[PDB]
Amino acid sequence: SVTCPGGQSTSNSQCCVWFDVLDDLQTNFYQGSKCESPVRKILRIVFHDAIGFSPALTAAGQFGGGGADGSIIAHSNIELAFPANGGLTDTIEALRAVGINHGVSFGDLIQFATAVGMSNCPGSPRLEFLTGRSNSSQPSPPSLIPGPGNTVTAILDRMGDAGFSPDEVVDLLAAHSLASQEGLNSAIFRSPLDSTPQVFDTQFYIETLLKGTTQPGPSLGFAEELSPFPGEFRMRSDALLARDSRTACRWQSMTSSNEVMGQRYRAAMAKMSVLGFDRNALTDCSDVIPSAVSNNAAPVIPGGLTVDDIEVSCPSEPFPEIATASGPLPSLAPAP
Ligand code: HEM
Ligand SMILES: *[C@@H]1O[C@H](CO)[C@@H](O[C@@H]2O[C@H](CO)[C@@H](O)[C@H](O)[C@H]2NC(C)=O)[C@H](O)[C@H]1NC(C)=O
Ligand SMILES: *[C@H]1O[C@H](CO)[C@@H](O)[C@H](O)[C@@H]1O
Ligand SMILES: [Ca+2]
Ligand SMILES: [Ca+2]
Repeated sequence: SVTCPGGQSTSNSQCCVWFDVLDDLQTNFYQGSKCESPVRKILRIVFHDAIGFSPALTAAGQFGGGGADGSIIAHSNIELAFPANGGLTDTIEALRAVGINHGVSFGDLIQFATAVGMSNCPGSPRLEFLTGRSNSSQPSPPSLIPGPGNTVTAILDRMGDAGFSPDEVVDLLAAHSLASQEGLNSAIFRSPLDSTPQVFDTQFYIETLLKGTTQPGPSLGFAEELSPFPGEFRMRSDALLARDSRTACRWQSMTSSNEVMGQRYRAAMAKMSVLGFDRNALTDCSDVIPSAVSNNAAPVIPGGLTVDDIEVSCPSEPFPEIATASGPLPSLAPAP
């Protein structure tokens, strides 16, 4: 409809500024449209920006947080002191500069960079992108980000307050398909959470269900559990959620279909993206977000393990027929 200066066809002139933000992020922040540490850090940031939203605090006479409001950037001095916000300041500063240079709100930028980053990762769905969130924010209250040592009850209660059902918690955790740790165990920096940290696929759900046999580092870090093979890190929250009766059937249903996983994640991310906002007051610029390269690989149980190594935790559904591989066990390289 609208033609931006660049030749760029879009739905609304409010989308035109985002083509320049796209180019900048793809060249610079993403270092040539790659799916590496910048994407992974941005996914932590989108979650930790949005989840600072608590109707229970509002109901108890207190500021509950503004949700997807960019507060993690605007008020980084306060929020990057939270336990869950370590290892993010360098990324936050990069985003701060992009936001100021292009004159876009910090809340919108985080959501945009999320959709753009996802688009660089094979197999990703096309995330929605809406523009118009006010740049104004107050600091998030403390203690709103679920931690990897939290019980399943605590995680579901916190996520629940923010607005997510147990299914949607599982759906949002598909981001751990593009993931490593740096801050839990300093001896195995960027140890992946799944065997394909640069492919948005079901491997995370499969591999967290394997029997824990392996200590990847010389000692355990915070909230670390045994993993199924060298190089892979397993955090306690993921281990527990995979196995808990409240989340295990959804977890298991993610294992065989990249396509259903992507749909569910897209829907949950759309919901998360507007905590603290009315989506109907925003402008849809989803057309700025390109599709990702498709992922042609099939789900697999790695390394000669079989379904007998899966701790099947959904008591009503058989484990899906998933291909196995040759041994021996893999050793995961650090995520790039
Ligand atoms: C039950 C809730 C969740 C908990 C307890 C949790 C916990 C963690 C922790 C402890 C790390 C490791 C950070 C480090 O040491 O470097 C991690 C990494 C990561 N998380 Fe989560 N997370 C959760 C949900 C999510 C959600 C909803 C998203 C985003 C949609 C997300 C995206 C990621 C990504 C992409 C990484 C990898 C970062 C990297 O490779 O640098 N997480 N998460
Ligand atoms: C969004 O609000 C933040 C906070 O007021 C603004 O960030 C400041 O921007 C000025 C001017 O560019 C910089 O000198 C400060 O370093 C920034 N402070 C912080 C904490 O980042 C930002 O400019 C506002 N963005 C828009 C589009 O208005
Ligand atoms: C096996 O090999 C990988 C590197 O190829 C390591 O990342 C892992 O910790 C294990 O030594
Ligand atoms: Ca926030
Ligand atoms: Ca993966």
